[PDB]
Amino acid sequence: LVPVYIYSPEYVSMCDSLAKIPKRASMVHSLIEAYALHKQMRIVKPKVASMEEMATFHTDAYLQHLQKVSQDSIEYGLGYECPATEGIFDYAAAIGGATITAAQCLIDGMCKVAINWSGGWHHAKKDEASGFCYLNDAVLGILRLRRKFERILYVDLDLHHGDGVEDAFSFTSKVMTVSLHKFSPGFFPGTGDVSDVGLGKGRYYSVNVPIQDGIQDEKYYQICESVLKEVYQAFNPKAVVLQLGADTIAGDPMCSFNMTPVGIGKCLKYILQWQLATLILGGGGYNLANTARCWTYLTGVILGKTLSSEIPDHEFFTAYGPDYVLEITPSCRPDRNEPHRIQQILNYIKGNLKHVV
Ligand SMILES: CN(C)c1ccc(C(=O)NCCCCCCC(=O)NO)cc1
Ligand SMILES: [K+]
Ligand SMILES: [K+]
Ligand SMILES: [Zn+2]
Repeated sequence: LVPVYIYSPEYVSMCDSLAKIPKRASMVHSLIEAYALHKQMRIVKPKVASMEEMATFHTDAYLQHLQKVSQDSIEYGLGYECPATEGIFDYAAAIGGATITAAQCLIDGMCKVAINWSGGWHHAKKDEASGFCYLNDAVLGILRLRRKFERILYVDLDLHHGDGVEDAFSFTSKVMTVSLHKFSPGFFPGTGDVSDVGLGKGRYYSVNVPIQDGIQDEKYYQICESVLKEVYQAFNPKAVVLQLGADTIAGDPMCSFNMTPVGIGKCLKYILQWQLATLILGGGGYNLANTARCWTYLTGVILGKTLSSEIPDHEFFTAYGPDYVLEITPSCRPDRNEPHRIQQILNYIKGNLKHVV
């Protein structure tokens, strides 16, 4: 009946090790700990993933080359946006096992919600790293939930299209991917238009909501609550894996959307009401303080509590300047979403789910 918090000091430093987001894991955890929220959660320790577990999705050829480089790289998407340097394999197996360990607790009824903020490594392909993703925990997690639940619902709210996890299941009707991501020519990963719905018997079991810059809480929530509505009808999920990349929150260097944790929180709330087993994953998020703010606040809405507007003193208190509060203010800039286009989409989707048996 109580939330599982996947954590272990050995795991958090493992994470901070990634150059792309140094010390983010600590800041996130630390801030949550400073809010004394880990005292209201079953702190479960993460279990590293075994080769036969990472193999349930990633090809052995990839997992080998990944194991070696960690020991021609361009072969498996390794190089620039995927630093083929130190021992990443370990790092990857840790996060993977973290999400699988989370998935497990969900089946063993050990909880109703399992959290692993260091996860949501959604761009990864079966045999190719991508967008700084070397392993796909989200997928490895859904595949594990498949042991019980016959129907999983994946909701990616990261700023980018969860292309990786969608391709993985783009052919089955057993799993449904729903991604709300900024979509525009020349913005990673490029895919994810609304016309994108899947292939074969997976046709219509993949949802994509292309959005534009400047979108803000109310507008965003109404689009999400809406889509999730039709989706909860048509698909009727058994479990839910939710990606919450905070690189949509005002102030992200990404500077695209204009959300604040509250807006995301309402979406989160709506989903937590279906009272289904839910696996919580993080994602993007490159304004460390803001991300920690977002996810701590979100851990709060998961625990039903309302957090103190003031930022408790902890190891990273200094990074919350200049105001030192938990609230994030939207930016004074245009919301380039035309209300008519949002509808053409909501429709196209509203009418595409129509086909779900
Ligand atoms: C030094 N600097 C400011 C940058 C260097 C590289 C990129 C990039 O590769 N961008 C394309 C891939 C972005 C992947 C983001 C991962 C994510 O949040 N996925 O959801 C961008 C900025
Ligand atoms: K699918
Ligand atoms: K998304
Ligand atoms: Zn992202």
